Amino acid sequence: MVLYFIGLGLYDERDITVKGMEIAKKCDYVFAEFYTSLMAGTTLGRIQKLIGKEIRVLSREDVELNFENIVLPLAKENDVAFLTPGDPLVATTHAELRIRAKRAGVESYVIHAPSIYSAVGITGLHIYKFGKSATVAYPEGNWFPTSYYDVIKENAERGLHTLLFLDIKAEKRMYMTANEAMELLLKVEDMKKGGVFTDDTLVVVLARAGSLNPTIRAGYVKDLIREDFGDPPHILIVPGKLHIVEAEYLVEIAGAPREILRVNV
Amino acid sequence: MVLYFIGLGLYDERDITVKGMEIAKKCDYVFAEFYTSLMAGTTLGRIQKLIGKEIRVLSREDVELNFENIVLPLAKENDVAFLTPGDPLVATTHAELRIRAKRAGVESYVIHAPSIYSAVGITGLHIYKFGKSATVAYPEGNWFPTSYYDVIKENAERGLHTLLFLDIKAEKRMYMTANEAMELLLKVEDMKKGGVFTDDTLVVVLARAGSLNPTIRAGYVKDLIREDFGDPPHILIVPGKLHIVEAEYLVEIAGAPREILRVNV
Ligand SMILES: Nc1ncnc2c1ncn2[C@@H]1O[C@H](CSCC[C@H](N)C(=O)O)[C@@H](O)[C@H]1O
Repeated sequence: MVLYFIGLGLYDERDITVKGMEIAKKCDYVFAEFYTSLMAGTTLGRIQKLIGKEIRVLSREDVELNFENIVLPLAKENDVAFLTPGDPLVATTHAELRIRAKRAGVESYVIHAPSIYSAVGITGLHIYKFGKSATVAYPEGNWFPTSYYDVIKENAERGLHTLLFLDIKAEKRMYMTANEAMELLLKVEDMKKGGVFTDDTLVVVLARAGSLNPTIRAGYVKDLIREDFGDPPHILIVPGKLHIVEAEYLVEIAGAPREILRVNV
Repeated sequence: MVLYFIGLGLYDERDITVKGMEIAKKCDYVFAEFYTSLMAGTTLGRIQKLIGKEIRVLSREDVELNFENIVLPLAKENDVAFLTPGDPLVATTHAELRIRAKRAGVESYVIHAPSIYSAVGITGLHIYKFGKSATVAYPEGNWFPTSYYDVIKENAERGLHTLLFLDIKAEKRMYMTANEAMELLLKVEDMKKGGVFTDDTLVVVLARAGSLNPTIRAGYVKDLIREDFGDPPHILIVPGKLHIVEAEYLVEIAGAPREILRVNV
């Protein structure tokens, strides 16, 4: 009669918390979703071996349309686990799955795990200075979305950092790179002429957060746009005016040019 | 030859990530600090038992003034770990310690852990809608901090949620409750009179995130200001304009007034 929402963390099968691992191990049934994101540093087989359980993967449709027909029935008389990359309920639509559980007379509990929202602290940027967050989406057909650009403008206008999630095609395992995102942003700048993102804009790139060897780079677009940040996933950040302490960390830890100590502080 | 910053998580010792546990288990020396936050569900003994190592707890002074004299010296000839609650680089100034490690010729790595910054997702509020964050600090003598009031104001004008970290005096064992935070906010409201925080302001309280049964409550200040949310730590949130799905969750899961379902578009 219990449903556990368990986060898998940032990168590999060891990014789950001990609490999450032990509880998933005691569950009769274990489901997981990999449509909101992926666990780039591991595989389903590796996650299965860690918790010692068979894992049934669920598609977006399985969850959004039939969660109550696939997961909740079993959770009525057994202990069930629902695994998701990152931290549970940070997805966006998953929170309402708890309401579904309620309607079904099922108890649900949340087992947290690291999320990129907090992991970006490794960039040396103060977490309290982050403003509204956004996602850079791939244009397609006649659709050219640009709202993420206005988000940067509004944040930077208030001296706030902007965390930009990059588009991902989970099912096809396709990731948008920090490079492509910068190209897209420059293209949007050229159309809106707001002076929000140019070759001179200072940006931070965080790749493979959760890994023991993530790529943390900071510098001006003109210099990073064609740099190789390694394998995905990549996270792009457009900082607001920096506190000297933030800048010194980007210089010392992220290889930022000394120039930022006088231009972006 | 290495220093590891390892987060212990939100509430108890099992909130550490498996990665963090495995690494800690093999370190020669393990240091820790328990002043940046409160882990209400465990003890030093249990953490020690989990990683099978003796842990030396440091004070804020030990860290801020003598980190390079107490910890770094040992990291030059051994594998050393530094443990902190939640995520080590979120709402703390520990990032700067990585610069000290560098200047001492010590390589450092960061192992993330569940953080309150992302755990707020359990309140049902969209995490991308959060704006600048702030801290509600205890007034000291004639000094009465009020900047957090302005943060709320700014976010609300943009319709963004505001995450308010609550103060903590570890050595004095003082942990600010959401009730005290609200009292302080009302006082600041009387002084500035900006109509930012009143008895009619909707608020969300999250207490002891990470435990299996955290306290999740939403409602008008007038009704929550005298409510018992249980033992600390507590965190206060002032939502901006709500999306219908956020309202439904607050009502269904956090016992908020049904009237908030009638949003003003
Ligand atoms: N489990 C928990 N539940 C509610 N609030 C919490 C919490 N853990 C931390 N906080 C909040 O955050 C403050 C400490 S700020 C340090 C936060 C830490 N690095 C992290 O990543 O979580 C506390 O005073 C409290 O207001």
